Amino acid sequence: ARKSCCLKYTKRPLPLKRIKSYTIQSNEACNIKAIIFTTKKGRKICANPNEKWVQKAMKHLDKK
Repeated sequence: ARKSCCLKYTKRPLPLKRIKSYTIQSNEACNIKAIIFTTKKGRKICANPNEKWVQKAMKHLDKK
């Protein structure tokens, strides 16, 4: 239990309107690079940084 890293990415894209913020997982410290999204429910979601929706999300979440 307790994993600060993700080794998977979500197969289901999230709506940005439901995301509060993210965390940058480095491929340096973790096996892969997976941005950890956190929803308004505060749930942790591992998303693929390579995903175009994640680019939009990241830029929007990086704003605040």
